[PDB]
Amino acid sequence: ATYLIGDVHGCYDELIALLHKVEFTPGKDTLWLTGDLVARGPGSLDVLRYVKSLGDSVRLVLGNHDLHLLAVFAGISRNKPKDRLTPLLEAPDADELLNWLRRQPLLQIDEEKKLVMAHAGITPQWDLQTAKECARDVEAVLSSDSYPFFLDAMYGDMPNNWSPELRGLGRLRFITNAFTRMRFCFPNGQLDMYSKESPEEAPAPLKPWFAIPGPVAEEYSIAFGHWASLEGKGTPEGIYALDTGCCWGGTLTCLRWEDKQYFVQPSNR
Ligand SMILES: Nc1nc(=O)c2ncn([C@@H]3O[C@H](COP(=O)(O)OP(=O)(O)OP(=O)(O)OP(=O)(O)O)[C@@H](O)[C@H]3O)c2[nH]1
Ligand SMILES: [Mn+2]
Ligand SMILES: [Mn+2]
Repeated sequence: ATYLIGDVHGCYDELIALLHKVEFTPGKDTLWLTGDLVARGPGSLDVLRYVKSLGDSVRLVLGNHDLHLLAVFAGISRNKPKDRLTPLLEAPDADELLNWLRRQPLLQIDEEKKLVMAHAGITPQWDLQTAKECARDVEAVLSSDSYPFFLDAMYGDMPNNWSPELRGLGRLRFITNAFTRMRFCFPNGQLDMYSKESPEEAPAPLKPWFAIPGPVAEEYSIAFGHWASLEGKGTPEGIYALDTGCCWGGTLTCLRWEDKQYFVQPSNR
């Protein structure tokens, strides 16, 4: 069976309880994870160890908090105490875990399931080939010996409009923001980098990225996490918002793909 789980954010106990509820069995089942495995919750180290141990039985995409952890690890950014990353950073296998994590994709595609996953979703300005190429570019820099330079360069909110003519730092920054930070779009699909509220509370003319018709969403289902204030609600058919805010005292949500059946684990906080 195929299980998809939203942002874990170090909530290892809830993740294990949820997978035990569905009797997740590596070798018979596959787990998709929307990213943001780490930070806020207490168990980022245990989560990383477990997900890495799954190997071919897990299909991950990186989120903004995974990238921030990599920035902290590489001395690019400062550790925030509230992220609760110090046990992971000081672990004896920290190097092994983080060198694995930085080699993971930003985008997962399964053609037989007609299913696409990325942390924040797929911007309506991309078709499938463009999204594939952008994922490959950013993954290439993240898995290279020089990834700290990219991590340093990724921070920023512009440009917010895709063009195939984008080059260098702006192209890479846009790719990263589209895959890991996107929530609202302008009518022309350009990214807004400030609003984090629910679609109902957003000011005009901002609308969810999935409310703008795009070539990928027209042909594929799209699963994503990231947008906790969405609360997994209000999406059109074929759009699956899996982040229900476990680390925030909400819930950890698991979707079984074969029957679109939902399983929910309450936050322990
Ligand atoms: N209105 C509202 N309703 C809710 O139900 C709810 N649940 C959480 N939040 C807030 O939403 C903010 C964004 O957190 P997030 O939605 O979990 O997304 P993250 O990727 O974890 O960080 P991120 O920093 O936000 O992500 P990017 O910077 O990459 O966009 C947090 O500061 C929470 O306090 C809520 N707010
Ligand atoms: Mn998150
Ligand atoms: Mn996120």
